[PDB]
Amino acid sequence: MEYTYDVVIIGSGGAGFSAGLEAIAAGRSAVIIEKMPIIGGNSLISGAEMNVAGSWVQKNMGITDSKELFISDTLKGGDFKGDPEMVKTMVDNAVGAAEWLRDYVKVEFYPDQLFQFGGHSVKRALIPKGHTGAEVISKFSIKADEVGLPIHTNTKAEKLIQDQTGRIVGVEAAHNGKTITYHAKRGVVIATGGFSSNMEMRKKYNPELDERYGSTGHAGGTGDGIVMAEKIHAAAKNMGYIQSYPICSPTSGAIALIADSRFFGAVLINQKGERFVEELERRDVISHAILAQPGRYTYVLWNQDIENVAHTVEMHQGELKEFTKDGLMYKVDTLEEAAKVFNIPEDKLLSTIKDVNHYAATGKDEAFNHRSGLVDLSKGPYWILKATPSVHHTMGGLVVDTRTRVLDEQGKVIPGLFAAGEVTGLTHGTNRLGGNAYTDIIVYGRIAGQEAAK
Amino acid sequence: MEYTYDVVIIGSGGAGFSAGLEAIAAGRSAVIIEKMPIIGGNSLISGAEMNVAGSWVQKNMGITDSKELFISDTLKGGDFKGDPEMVKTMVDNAVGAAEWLRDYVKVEFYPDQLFQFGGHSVKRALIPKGHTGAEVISKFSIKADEVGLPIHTNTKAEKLIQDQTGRIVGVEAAHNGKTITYHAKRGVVIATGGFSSNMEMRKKYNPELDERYGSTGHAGGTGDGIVMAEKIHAAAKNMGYIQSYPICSPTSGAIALIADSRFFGAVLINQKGERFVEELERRDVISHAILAQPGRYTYVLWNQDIENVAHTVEMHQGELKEFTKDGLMYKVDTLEEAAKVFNIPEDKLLSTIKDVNHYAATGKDEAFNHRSGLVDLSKGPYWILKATPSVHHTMGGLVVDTRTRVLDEQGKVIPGLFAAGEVTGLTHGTNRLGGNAYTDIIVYGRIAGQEAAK
Amino acid sequence: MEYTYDVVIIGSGGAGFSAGLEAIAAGRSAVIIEKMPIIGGNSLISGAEMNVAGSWVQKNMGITDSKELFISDTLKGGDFKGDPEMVKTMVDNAVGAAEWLRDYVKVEFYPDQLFQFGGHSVKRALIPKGHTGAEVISKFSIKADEVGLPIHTNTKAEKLIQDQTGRIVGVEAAHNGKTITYHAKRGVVIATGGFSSNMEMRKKYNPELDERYGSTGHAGGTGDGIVMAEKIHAAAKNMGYIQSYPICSPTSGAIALIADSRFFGAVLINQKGERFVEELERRDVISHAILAQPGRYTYVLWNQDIENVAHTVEMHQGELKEFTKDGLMYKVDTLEEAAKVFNIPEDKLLSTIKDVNHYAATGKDEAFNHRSGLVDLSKGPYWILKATPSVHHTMGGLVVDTRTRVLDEQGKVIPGLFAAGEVTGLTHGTNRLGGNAYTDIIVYGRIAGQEAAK
Amino acid sequence: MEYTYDVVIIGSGGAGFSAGLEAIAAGRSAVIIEKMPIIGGNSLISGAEMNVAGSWVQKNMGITDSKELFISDTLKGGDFKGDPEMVKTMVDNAVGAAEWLRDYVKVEFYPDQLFQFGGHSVKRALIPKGHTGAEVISKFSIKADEVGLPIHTNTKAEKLIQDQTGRIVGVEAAHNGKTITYHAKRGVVIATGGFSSNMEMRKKYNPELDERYGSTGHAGGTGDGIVMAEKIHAAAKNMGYIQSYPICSPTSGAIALIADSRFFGAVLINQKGERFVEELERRDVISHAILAQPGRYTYVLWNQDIENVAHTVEMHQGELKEFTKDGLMYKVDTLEEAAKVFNIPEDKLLSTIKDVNHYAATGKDEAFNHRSGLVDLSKGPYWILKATPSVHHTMGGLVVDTRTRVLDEQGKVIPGLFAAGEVTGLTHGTNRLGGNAYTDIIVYGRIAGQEAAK
Ligand SMILES: Cc1cc2nc3c(=O)[nH]c(=O)nc-3n(C[C@H](O)[C@H](O)[C@H](O)COP(=O)(O)OP(=O)(O)OC[C@H]3O[C@@H](n4cnc5c(N)ncnc54)[C@H](O)[C@@H]3O)c2cc1C
Ligand SMILES: Cc1cc2nc3c(=O)[nH]c(=O)nc-3n(C[C@H](O)[C@H](O)[C@H](O)COP(=O)(O)OP(=O)(O)OC[C@H]3O[C@@H](n4cnc5c(N)ncnc54)[C@H](O)[C@@H]3O)c2cc1C
Ligand SMILES: Cc1cc2nc3c(=O)[nH]c(=O)nc-3n(C[C@H](O)[C@H](O)[C@H](O)COP(=O)(O)OP(=O)(O)OC[C@H]3O[C@@H](n4cnc5c(N)ncnc54)[C@H](O)[C@@H]3O)c2cc1C
Ligand SMILES: Cc1cc2nc3c(=O)[nH]c(=O)nc-3n(C[C@H](O)[C@H](O)[C@H](O)COP(=O)(O)OP(=O)(O)OC[C@H]3O[C@@H](n4cnc5c(N)ncnc54)[C@H](O)[C@@H]3O)c2cc1C
Ligand SMILES: [Cl-]
Ligand SMILES: [Cl-]
Ligand SMILES: [Cl-]
Ligand SMILES: [Cl-]
Ligand SMILES: [Cl-]
Ligand SMILES: [Cl-]
Ligand SMILES: [Cl-]
Ligand SMILES: [Cl-]
Ligand SMILES: [Cl-]
Ligand SMILES: [Cl-]
Ligand SMILES: [Cl-]
Ligand SMILES: [Cl-]
Ligand code: NA
Ligand code: NA
Ligand code: NA
Ligand code: NA
Repeated sequence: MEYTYDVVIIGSGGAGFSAGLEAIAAGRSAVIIEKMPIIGGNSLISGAEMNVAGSWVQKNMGITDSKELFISDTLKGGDFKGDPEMVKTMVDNAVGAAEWLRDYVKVEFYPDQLFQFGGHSVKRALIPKGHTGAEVISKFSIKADEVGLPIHTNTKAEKLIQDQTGRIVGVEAAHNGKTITYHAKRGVVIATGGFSSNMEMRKKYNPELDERYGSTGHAGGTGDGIVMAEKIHAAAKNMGYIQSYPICSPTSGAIALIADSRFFGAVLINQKGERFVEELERRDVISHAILAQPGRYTYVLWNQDIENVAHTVEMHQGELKEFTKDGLMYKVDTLEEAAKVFNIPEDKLLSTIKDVNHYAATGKDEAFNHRSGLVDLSKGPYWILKATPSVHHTMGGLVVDTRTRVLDEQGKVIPGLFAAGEVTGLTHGTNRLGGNAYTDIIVYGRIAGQEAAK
Repeated sequence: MEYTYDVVIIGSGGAGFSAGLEAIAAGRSAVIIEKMPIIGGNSLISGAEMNVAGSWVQKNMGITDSKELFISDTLKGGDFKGDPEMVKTMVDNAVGAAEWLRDYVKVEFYPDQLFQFGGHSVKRALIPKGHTGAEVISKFSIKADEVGLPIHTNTKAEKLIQDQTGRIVGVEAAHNGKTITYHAKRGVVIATGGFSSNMEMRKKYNPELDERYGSTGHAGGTGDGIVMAEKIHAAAKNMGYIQSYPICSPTSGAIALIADSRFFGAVLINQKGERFVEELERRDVISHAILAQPGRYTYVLWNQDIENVAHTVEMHQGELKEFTKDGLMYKVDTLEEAAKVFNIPEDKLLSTIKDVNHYAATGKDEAFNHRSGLVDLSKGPYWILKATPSVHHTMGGLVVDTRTRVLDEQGKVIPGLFAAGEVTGLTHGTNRLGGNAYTDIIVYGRIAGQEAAK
Repeated sequence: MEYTYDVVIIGSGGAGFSAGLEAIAAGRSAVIIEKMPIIGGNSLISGAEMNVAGSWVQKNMGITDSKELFISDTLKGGDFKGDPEMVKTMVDNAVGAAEWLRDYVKVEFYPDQLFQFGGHSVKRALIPKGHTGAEVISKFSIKADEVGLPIHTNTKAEKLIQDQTGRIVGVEAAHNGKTITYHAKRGVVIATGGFSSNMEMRKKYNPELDERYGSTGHAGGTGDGIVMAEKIHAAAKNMGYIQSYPICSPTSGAIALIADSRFFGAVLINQKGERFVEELERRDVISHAILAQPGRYTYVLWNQDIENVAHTVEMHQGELKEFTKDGLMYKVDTLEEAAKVFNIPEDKLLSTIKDVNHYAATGKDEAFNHRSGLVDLSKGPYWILKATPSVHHTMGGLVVDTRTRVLDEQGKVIPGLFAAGEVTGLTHGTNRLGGNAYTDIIVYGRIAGQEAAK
Repeated sequence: MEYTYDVVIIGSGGAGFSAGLEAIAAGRSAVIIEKMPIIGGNSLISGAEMNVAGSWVQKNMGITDSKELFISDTLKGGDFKGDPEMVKTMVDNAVGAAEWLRDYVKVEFYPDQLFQFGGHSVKRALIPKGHTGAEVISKFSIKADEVGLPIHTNTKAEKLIQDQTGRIVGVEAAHNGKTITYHAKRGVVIATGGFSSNMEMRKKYNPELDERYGSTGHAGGTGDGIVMAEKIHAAAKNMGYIQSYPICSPTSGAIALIADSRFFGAVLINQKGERFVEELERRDVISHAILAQPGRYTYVLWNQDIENVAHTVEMHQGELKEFTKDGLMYKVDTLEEAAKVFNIPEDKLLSTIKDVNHYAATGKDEAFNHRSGLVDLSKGPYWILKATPSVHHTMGGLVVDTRTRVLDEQGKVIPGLFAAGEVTGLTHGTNRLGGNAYTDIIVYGRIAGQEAAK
């Protein structure tokens, strides 16, 4: 079997859909091939909250942002290990990318709602209607059907076709036991995401990312795009830069949204009954601290007073039922009960909370310098939850320029090969700021399809 | 009609009940005479939250307070216009007074709950069961009945009886049109409270305390004790030092508890549609600012987001129904609606909230330096409330020493005359810190009855 | 003897010179009569630092101020007891007043230097060349000589001349034992300053302003203008609102500039060897706290480390020589020496500094919440200084409107009578912010002369 | 040539001298072999400031520290990548190590002086007399001569002698072209320091540590100990964790102490005339930001106002003369001059400083959130300096247990082989806190000699 298009995009996430739509919009034949039976990848189960400095939503609310502030926030976030030109091009194209989603893809964002992720000087993350990436992916596939962009599911790319001159001329994929050849007259776009769900690749670049980390993403995020491109001598950088989330379900690895009480006074307790880290540190700092505790897990503990402010138990009854059923979460009346259900030394826990109560009563956390201020925990009932970290984002990946052209190890452009999204590795640095991944995949996805189409 | 006791106490508030119980406990005949048909005065409708440094409740929760911190908090609160010896004696006797209420009067405080009023470095205010002064007054009258302390209601003291030597030998009161003579063999205790409900006396020492201020207290607080004592040449000081609460009902003058959203993001708006004061300033600073606005009133405005955190609308449905019925509070869907219901200039209000939204999105209130941080007000619905200040506490009053003995204008002790509670004027200074009035009346009430009984 | 002018100005300070120059500029005869043998009054010995929002100096440095911020800073500073219309007119005319001094009077301000007084959200106080009011007064008298504005020194106004209709028609003054009559065809301007140097008038409106307060001003500031105007039934308000400076020479009453180490780590110690107030509180709060300590004085203590940062000893050798000669300041090698020279209990002082050293080593002042952070005092040598407060500014005075017209007790305009400067009492409220007095006297001085000339 | 001792220590730094003295103190023959012609290594040119929680100096000053705070400060500093047992053993033995230096080695620390490095909650770093490591090394060699500990300079260890059973039985060294055999009957101690001066080894574990980084250390710090131990199959970990200092001389690589004005208001400017990083960020964050600027260097700029507070120009005249002579530092009168001497775009620099002046005048750095507050730079003269980062500390190295026993790659103890100091790699993590390296080398140096001697 043999297909021939101008642009062959691998991956039906946000990056691939943007590349595919821009290629078709330029008057070229394109196709998206998707390995999974469903479209969307991690972009589907994502919050799809998009950081934009100068958005129409900010103007509606009276918020004045700045592109240079957005740029410096992102660079300082990755400890200046990110590429300044890649960050600048992302920030400079964020407004146009968000307006493109609103006007071309018909994505509906909330007009009077934004979120401020950690490390952002100004609240700037747009929120899609429904607080889900499905709003974006549904509008993408609807738009793709209107413009005639075919999406081939259950089609796994396995080999890049390189001709005598070194130009990438197509993709060899597997569909229904059979070898499909995808001839790409103009370019191939690699939009395959990261490898957070590839434990053996994780260990290769960081032996500590073994079973003590879960994955917050889908099963398909296995880094196929990096292995494919490297076999034709593409460069990969920063493969060890990995973003984690510290409070995840030990069973599934998913982010434990019921433990968002951490932002309202919840404390992290280890098996000894002690606090060990500021609950509002960087996500990677908290995960590393959790892995230094006995057993490599932590407890999350709060009371009704905090729930009356956070409402995380009320807003996430599914997690409440699952965690309690699996024996990883209890609701108890007293701190003594909270200790015994998890065999925490009672006297050491009572003394720990007493210190928290004192820190709350004087405004200073003498133990870990809580930057918001601890909250009294004298009254119950209490919720106590057991959590472990999970790998969230692989900042490393393929080496590209600001035109998404893939470079080899000497830094030379590989003709016909483009990459955008989490599969690239030059934008974020050592820490991926919240809401920045979606700005990255839409901005560079659009560029990839525009560059591939010429 | 003629009565003869050892100690005659005027006033059945917290100060009088403490004096009466201590006098009877010393083996002397005593009586409390009360002008109103009910007992309790302002102590009854009070929150009865009592500031104590070193209380058993603090120890239960692990909080470590300090008496010197409590002393310096109180002195700095009244801008060091209070008497240092009066503050020291109050703080040094706070633990014994609170334990006396718990052990002798059988007052029930919460074991795991405290409140931190403004200006207190450590959370230290005890809370009675039920969050009401009725818990204290009910236990007082029960204890008074057990120990044989008669309380004569509908008996208004009108003249102090002074003998040839200048000693105060009794009280002349009015009961049922008739003149009752109360012979006091050992002492008279003046425990009549303040004059927050005496508008003409308020204007005498501050012409600005006219109809633009309400009263948060009961009708009986009219300063009878100061006029009585001054006619036998007792000294009064600081009569102009008055404590106000800025957000009160324009109809009743009571504290508007539904407007506690001020501590969660609610903004104060004047008739022009502008903010004019930091919403977390001192209570006297906010009241003075409110009286500088057009009409001498202010608006309080918040939204569902704040109610989801403050719950003040849910916890005070009575105020919601009354304020809305009286046309002083509206729930609306949009800010445009919030402007029109009170004829606030719409464009100026929309621009004001836009600035608040920007201040919330950047953490800095460039207009009034909100010390907690403003909260976004882009989404509705909204509550908007009209409020005016009310006189809350008259810090001035009779001149006493730390033994509650009343002094004349040369500072000499008037024999047989004692005073305790809000009727005295040397403890608090220019600003009465929250929870400090109850520590004052119990500590010095007990001293008055002990000194009067000898 | 008899003189006849259009406008007769009483007082050769900043307010009078502005009124006199504006009257002459309008084509009218004017005269300034001065009681002292020298011109300038308190405006001469002043720092002459002038608060201006939107000044050319701010623009030179890149600082963006706001008039509404300036207005709200001033109003919140006087606890909203100031007149909002008087503050608004002062702030709105501050730029024009400062430009008038620079362009008409030829006052030289520094182009790249400003000062930020307490309570100002933005650094906005202009600084005259030489850091002295003599720069302003010298340029005033030079300009007055050029425009023909006669100044009569040794001429004390003692009575306002009021005609049959109630119009103020002139001034009766005393010069060389003889009664001079000053006929004022258009108006009289009262520009006599405050009464900080009138102890008996101070006690009249505040019995606490006796010998325990000095005066930072000149001997002529005795409130003659208020007594004069009140005898023709002018209104005076807020006479008890007084501004103090806490750290002054006990001998002279002048501000102790060598004790500006307070802004760099110096601590205030009482006779018991203890701290008693946050060293960075409001000036009135510190003065009141000083008067609550044993003896009604305080000690100021710092070391070479602070001098290496503050340089106050180096920059004020005159005060160093005078205070040391008078036995009110010592330089010692050890804290033990610092205790014995003033008979401070040594053990209590050593423990106090140990607490300061701990507070400095942890960043939190647990005793008084030092808002800048204490500085270690382990090493010497040390300077220790004895200081007492002094009355600095009398915010009260004559009642005027925003056109400087004097009002009677019913609030009615007294024809021909105007007042400007510290002699008026409606601008500042309960606390006069630094740099605001000079904006007040120039803005309203100019208005007085313009209104008097018509 | 052949020598036989019980313990053979390689390296005459702080770690080796501690091991050697403890071995001799246990009654065993020992020797220190030193590759350089001088003793001391990096410990000699070090500040020798030693972090100790609970030191006698803290007690002298009244400072109360905590070992658990010290532990959590160190762990959070290295982002919890350090070994918790290695940090705990260091902190728990810090007091005994410092007292050992004071009492046994006779090191003189200041009794009333400490320093607080970044990331330490309490000021805790002891300071040796003279502010130099030479105070420690001089006392070490004096003590070594008294106890008979021979030190062989110009003797470079090149091969570890391993016997048939795998036990490390001695050292083969080179002295004067000849092969010296050092038989170690009990143990060998590797105390060779780090590899900050080994550029090719630096690039091996981090290709970015090339010529754009200097070295702040001596020429001998070339990682010989790691290569030696790895050839007998010892494990090395974290070799990429490197500590940098951002402001160093481009010529020598030494830390530019004259640029300590950064802690007083100095700003970092790139070639474009812009700020690019908060001047008070982490040292690694600033270095990475400097390498992202045009040319991979930065400028440091301050004025006389800051020098009047920092005194860094006055205290470091040698650097002033050298940097100016080499054309890497200028003193100029105006900002225009400061731009032209380094060909910085003048208009962009003037606008940058104007923003700083505004940020200083309002207290908020809107561009990079300066945590101390910027300082006005309107007036000159100015100093402007060109600086580049240098590698300061190699946190990685040999794998040991808390008894300094070297482990192989399966984690098994290699008999007779011990290591202590910067040559080990498990203590500090990703960021070496200031003053922590000296606590590490003394505590584990002592342990090494005690363990080697048995
Ligand atoms: C739970 C969660 C919440 C998140 N929330 C946010 C948020 O609020 N804001 C934000 O900015 N970021 C968020 N992120 C991260 C962000 O959404 C992702 O980094 C981003 O969606 C990556 O998009 P992508 O198109 O590059 O990859 P993907 O969306 O993962 O697309 C890759 C696709 O390619 C397919 N594919 C892979 N290999 C092959 C192959 N060999 N052949 C064919 N197809 C292949 C995959 O199956 C997948 O469908 C979140 C992530 C998670 C897991
Ligand atoms: C709504 C409200 C809430 C408060 N909450 C708190 C709080 O949480 N914490 C706190 O510390 N303080 C609080 N206060 C203040 C504090 O409760 C009062 O200052 C205190 O109760 C005064 O007690 P008292 O015994 O001195 O006076 P009162 O309790 O007022 O007693 C005086 C009594 O004497 C009677 N009397 C007066 N004149 C005569 C006369 N001529 N003859 C006979 N009887 C006479 C009066 O009728 C009255 O019954 C609150 C006050 C109010 C109004
Ligand atoms: C040491 C010091 C420093 C200060 N620094 C500052 C500062 O930096 N910034 C700031 O804004 N403010 C400052 N002030 C305050 C401010 O300078 C004064 O409030 C202001 O100068 C008052 O000016 P005026 O013209 O109203 O009064 P004055 O300048 O005092 O003028 C009044 C004049 O009228 C004369 N007079 C009085 N009665 C009579 C009479 N009956 N007949 C004739 N003449 C009479 C007086 O002798 C005097 O010459 C300072 C004050 C002092 C004492
Ligand atoms: C300028 C500077 C200032 C510092 N200031 C501080 C501070 O204030 N506080 C702090 O805690 N830390 C500070 N440090 C860091 C700290 O001093 C060092 O990490 C520490 O001194 C390392 O000691 P060491 O004994 O392990 O290594 P070193 O002191 O370097 O000793 C190693 C010795 O072994 C020798 N050697 C190496 N290889 C061989 C071989 N093959 N054969 C024989 N001999 C060999 C070397 O020549 C050297 O003499 C500073 C470092 C520098 C560069
Ligand atoms: Cl085909
Ligand atoms: Cl398009
Ligand atoms: Cl890499
Ligand atoms: Cl009887
Ligand atoms: Cl009793
Ligand atoms: Cl009074
Ligand atoms: Cl004439
Ligand atoms: Cl003019
Ligand atoms: Cl008045
Ligand atoms: Cl031998
Ligand atoms: Cl020893
Ligand atoms: Cl490693
Ligand atoms: Na990536
Ligand atoms: Na009172
Ligand atoms: Na005045
Ligand atoms: Na190391």
